[PDB]
Amino acid sequence: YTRVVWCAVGPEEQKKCQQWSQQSGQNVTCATASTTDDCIVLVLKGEADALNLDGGYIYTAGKCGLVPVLAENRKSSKHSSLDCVLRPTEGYLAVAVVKKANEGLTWNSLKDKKSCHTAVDRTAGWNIPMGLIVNQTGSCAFDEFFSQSCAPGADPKSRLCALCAGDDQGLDKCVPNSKEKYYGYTGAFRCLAEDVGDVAFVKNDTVWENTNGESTADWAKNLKREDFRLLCLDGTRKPVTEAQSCHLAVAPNHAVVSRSDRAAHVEQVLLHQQALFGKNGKNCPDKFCLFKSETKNLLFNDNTECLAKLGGRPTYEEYLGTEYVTAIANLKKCSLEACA
Ligand SMILES: *[C@@H]1O[C@H](CO)[C@@H](O[C@@H]2O[C@H](CO)[C@@H](O[C@@H]3O[C@H](CO)[C@@H](O[C@H]4O[C@H](CO)[C@@H](O[C@H]5O[C@H](CO)[C@@H](O[C@H]6O[C@H](CO)[C@@H](O)[C@H](O)[C@@H]6O)[C@H](O)[C@@H]5O)[C@H](O)[C@@H]4O)[C@H](O)[C@@H]3O)[C@H](O)[C@H]2NC(C)=O)[C@H](O)[C@H]1NC(C)=O
Ligand SMILES: *[C@@H]1O[C@H](CO)[C@@H](O[C@@H]2O[C@H](CO)[C@@H](O[C@@H]3O[C@H](CO)[C@@H](O)[C@H](O)[C@@H]3O)[C@H](O)[C@H]2NC(C)=O)[C@H](O)[C@H]1NC(C)=O
Ligand SMILES: CC(=O)N[C@@H]1[C@@H](O)[C@@H](O)[C@@H](CO)O[C@@H]1O
Ligand SMILES: *[C@@H]1O[C@H](CO)[C@@H](O)[C@H](O)[C@H]1NC(C)=O
Ligand SMILES: [Fe+3]
Ligand SMILES: [Zn+2]
Ligand SMILES: [Zn+2]
Repeated sequence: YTRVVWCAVGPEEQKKCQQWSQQSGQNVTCATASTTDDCIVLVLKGEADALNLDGGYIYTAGKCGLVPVLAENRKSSKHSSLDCVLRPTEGYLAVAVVKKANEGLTWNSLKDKKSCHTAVDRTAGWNIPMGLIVNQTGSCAFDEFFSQSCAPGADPKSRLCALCAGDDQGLDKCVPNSKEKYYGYTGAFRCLAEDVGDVAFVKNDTVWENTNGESTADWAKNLKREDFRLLCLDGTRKPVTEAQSCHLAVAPNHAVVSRSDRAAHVEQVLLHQQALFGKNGKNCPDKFCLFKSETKNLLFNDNTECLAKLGGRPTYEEYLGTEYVTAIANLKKCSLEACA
């Protein structure tokens, strides 16, 4: 009853969810699907209760009647006076990142180059950059803009999946879950780091989290921030320290969604779960930490300080905001469970 079924996307999230389930005494239980879209369907059917989603997917889920419950809140400079759960959510910066050594590559010469994207339909990895490119181009032919890409979730035989690598064994190429090597913020930044693509569309935090010894992962151990540049919309290149003046847009934080008839119960349980496994929780370091997964951002982003209450009980449109909703609608003109 007072029990919540979480939806995990792919086998690595399933394994983390199982740990959470065991440690929560079954107050939380786990359903698994191969894609975020299938998880959303499980939630609509009432077979799962909730999962945490990028804004691009909140748009999808929202049209189907799901609602934002709590949002990821990361640590912050300003607003210091308030407690994390009650503090405003600032948003993250979507950026386009390249290697400094790839000189003369700018926003204006991106045509025909190779790209790395978090997943189709996600905010920084897809909706923002492709929305911008469609506008500037006057063509819905976004699948012919880059020569090759890894954009998990697109046709595996198309050039949008040509750079994706699949898992250990080459299986699951381009699936939009963490089995795909280049999936997600981390995967797309790795796609750039290994020089598979020329540009990665990720968020500001990703670059900092995987450079200068922050990550210890073999592929990122030796990465230095100075070897990277951000592409600015004015045709200029800047160091990654200048993200506030060189981003594509500001994105709404990832958030937990659920069926509206279950929102109150999901909120209640999660607030308690984070008191136990959260950043300064009774058991976090010692037994289980909800917001850690070795840089893999499983279930939640690793840089999450807490899940925060929303305030103004926003609808999904209010939560995403007018600027972003219009961007998506316009991009969606280019290309149930089709709820609206
Ligand atoms: C773009 O995104 C970046 C990445 O998030 C934003 O940078 C963060 O901004 C916030 C607020 O502006 C900074 O606030 C700090 O929060 C820190 C915790 O992350 C606190 O700093 C302590 O702990 C850090 C993490 O453990 C640690 O990292 C930083 O410092 C050293 C050297 O400078 C390096 O890493 C060390 O820590 C790791 C932990 O695993 C460890 O493995 C290493 O051996 C080091 O010990 C790293 O390079 C980084 O610079 C600090 O050492 C420090 O001990 C601090 O209390 C403060 O509240 C936050 O630190 C920034 N994050 C990082 C990682 O740099 C940036 O603001 C965004 N830009 C825009 C425009 O939005
Ligand atoms: C790609 O271009 C399209 C087409 O212009 C962009 O959509 C347009 O964006 C602006 C800014 O959000 C919208 O104007 C705003 O709308 C409200 C009411 O219309 C107004 O009060 C605001 O102050 C502002 O003027 C505009 O409506 C919208 N146009 C259409 C036809 O929907 C889109 O945002 C661009 N994509 C990206 C990623 O930049
Ligand atoms: C004041 C207020 O409600 N601000 C909200 C903020 O909390 C966050 O939900 C954001 C989502 O992108 O939308 C608004 O800015
Ligand atoms: C399980 O849920 C009940 C009801 O809130 C609570 O008393 C208990 O603390 C929960 N246990 C854990 C470990 O989450
Ligand atoms: Fe995102
Ligand atoms: Zn801006
Ligand atoms: Zn409202």
